[PDB]
Amino acid sequence: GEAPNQALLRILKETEFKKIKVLGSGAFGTVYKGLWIPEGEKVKIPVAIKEEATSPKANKEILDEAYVMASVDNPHVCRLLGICLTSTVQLITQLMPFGCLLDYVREHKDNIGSQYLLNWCVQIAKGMNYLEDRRLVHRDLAARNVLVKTPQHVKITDFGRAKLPIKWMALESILHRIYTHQSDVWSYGVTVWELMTFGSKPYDGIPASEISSILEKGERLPQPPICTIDVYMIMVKCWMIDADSRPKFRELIIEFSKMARDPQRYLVIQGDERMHLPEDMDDVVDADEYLI
Ligand SMILES: */C=C\C(=O)Nc1cccc(Nc2nc(Nc3ccc(N4CCN(C(C)=O)CC4)cc3OC)ncc2C(F)(F)F)c1
Repeated sequence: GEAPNQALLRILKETEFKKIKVLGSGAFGTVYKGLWIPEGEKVKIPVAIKEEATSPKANKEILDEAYVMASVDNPHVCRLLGICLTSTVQLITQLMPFGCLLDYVREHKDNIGSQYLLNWCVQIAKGMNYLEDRRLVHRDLAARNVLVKTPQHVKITDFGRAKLPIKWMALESILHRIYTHQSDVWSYGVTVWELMTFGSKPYDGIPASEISSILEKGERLPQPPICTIDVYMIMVKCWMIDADSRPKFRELIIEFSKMARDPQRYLVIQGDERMHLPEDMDDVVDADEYLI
């Protein structure tokens, strides 16, 4: 009983963009930094291009991600700019210059303040709440799949596995392949734990075959050193077995937004107050100001 998806899918000519560098590499496909110029529009857009050789099942994976990226518009979700129909189909999205958030809290852990951490949790809940409003389920929410546009502004990404990573899975998901927005709240909880530990690996050492039994006993990830019981309690609530008991993303916005209004009451970071995080570029425009 759903509404017609009238999102526009833009096909871009290979001539419209230049690849400047390789950002990330796999045999399946590689990600490039690059610039894109709409043909008649006199702008330059910093983009990231995802692309190697193609099994017939390979192209069906990238197109589902493009279908999902093209139907979302939210300040905290990565937006598709278009696709290019060269022999290996290219997905073209907005360049998130500071890279992936997991890598970012590791590289800068000694300059990351409680106000940023609480803002990222707010921005991520907003993204996920937008996804729940649009009746979507991520299935792979993790700090590795949140990208950093500025240090003030993160966006959720990786919709390849989206529908309508065992250490980020919900227990119901691990036992019975069940996936909900509430199962997404679980991985939200694990995602916040990664940030509060500056990128620590959850259940480090423990093999994934062991994860299902542990969680049944009642064990959970431990309270991060910087976390007041308020923040840690919210994580723990995301990890209830009864999924109706986990919080909704709209409540996580409210709660973490309440805490982002006085961040040092809720995260205790040594020296928290002192820390601060940052051709021709004349016709340059960020994707977020390029509207169609
Ligand atoms: C959590 C790991 C991860 O997702 N890493 C990653 C690596 C490559 C591409 C993407 N996807 C992506 N990336 C950007 N922006 C981006 C990522 C990484 C860098 N780095 C780190 C590594 N590096 C070298 C030389 O070793 C170069 C700098 C830089 C940038 O942007 C300048 N933007 C968008 C995506 C997207 F998700 F694919 F759209 C993720």
